[PDB]
Amino acid sequence: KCNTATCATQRLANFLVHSSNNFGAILSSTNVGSNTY
Repeated sequence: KCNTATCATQRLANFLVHSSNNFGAILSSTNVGSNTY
């Protein structure tokens, strides 16, 4: 794993590259057992 601006950004890029595993799967929060808390 990485957490630097040079790498986490790449991880970010992979989060939004297709997003097929994240795209309001995690971020929407309303869909994770309704937890926007």
